[PDB]
Amino acid sequence: SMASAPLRVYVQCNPLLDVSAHVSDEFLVKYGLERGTAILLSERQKGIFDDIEKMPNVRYVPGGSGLNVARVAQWMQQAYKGKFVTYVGCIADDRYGKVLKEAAEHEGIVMAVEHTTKAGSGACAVCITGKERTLVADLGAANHLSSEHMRSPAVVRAMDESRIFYFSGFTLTVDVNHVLQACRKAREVDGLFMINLSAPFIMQFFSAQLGEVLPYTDIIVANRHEAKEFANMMKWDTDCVEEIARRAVSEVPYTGTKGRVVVFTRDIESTVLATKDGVETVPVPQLDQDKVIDMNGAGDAFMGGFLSAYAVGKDLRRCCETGHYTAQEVIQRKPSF
Ligand SMILES: c1ccc(Oc2ccc(-c3cc(N4CCOCC4)n[nH]3)cc2)cc1
Repeated sequence: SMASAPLRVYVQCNPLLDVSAHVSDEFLVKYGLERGTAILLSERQKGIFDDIEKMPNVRYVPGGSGLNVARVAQWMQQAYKGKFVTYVGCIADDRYGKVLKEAAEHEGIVMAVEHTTKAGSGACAVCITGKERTLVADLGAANHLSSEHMRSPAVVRAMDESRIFYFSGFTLTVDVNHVLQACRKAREVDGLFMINLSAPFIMQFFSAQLGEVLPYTDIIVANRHEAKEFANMMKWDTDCVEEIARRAVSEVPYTGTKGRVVVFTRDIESTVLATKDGVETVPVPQLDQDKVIDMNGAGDAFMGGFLSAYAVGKDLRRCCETGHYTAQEVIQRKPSF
């Protein structure tokens, strides 16, 4: 058998509360919103959060890339609630923060989150029109994650008791030293350090921060577009994703001991999986596009499923398939895999 409890997972990211509601076309027009696009909240969207809560159907689900990864991972290991994922981030002790913390803990995540007063809790207006979602994100409190919180006994212990470390690329936009504290911690606990490249702009605008974390990164996870901009960052003039993966194994600095893994998802095409033993492609199940609700956090759901599989000690291929299952399940919205 396996008879295995999952490894304690540490997740750090920018926590946002999805303020989610079906809205009229008039609502999008009112707020200058182009349908199906994700943008950061500007002066043009002033009042949207107060206005989306007028909708009788409005829902509040805890969100943000890394927090959704943590939620999906916990949703797979439901027998281990409070005993599996710890999430670190920065909220505010406002009403958006309470719902976020309280709805994430209830699902089984230990929320070792900071409470700042310098900004309100991070939130995302999820504007639904049929099966189309228009996103308006306000980073807020999430960006104010402090060295003080990372020193705090709660986070240090959370890290000390963890064996798997997942960081979204967005953590590098805040403060690299927070990430580098966990990088050192993964060395100490002999744990495993995983990044998600999260977005192309990370490799373009925050390349210095990424480069300081790469030697410590055991598993690099990205999609085709994130993978390609990585090659652009590295000066690898190629659009062959598998080639990029193999060079990310041996041509990107790695001082770790567990071994460098590179996972590149390719939406409709097979997931590239690379190690020091060569490149391998894991085909993604064929899907009907008239059954896709939205590709929102499909990469987050892949990463959530991939984690829960690694935490129970499944092999790398098995983890990619567990990622596929969860990704496509969340695409079409207890486990059955
Ligand atoms: C163009 C304009 C601004 C820019 O800076 C950014 C810097 C950071 C972010 C960002 C987004 C983000 N999240 C948090 C997790 O959910 C997904 C979105 N965390 N950090 C977004 C934009 C990059 C490119």
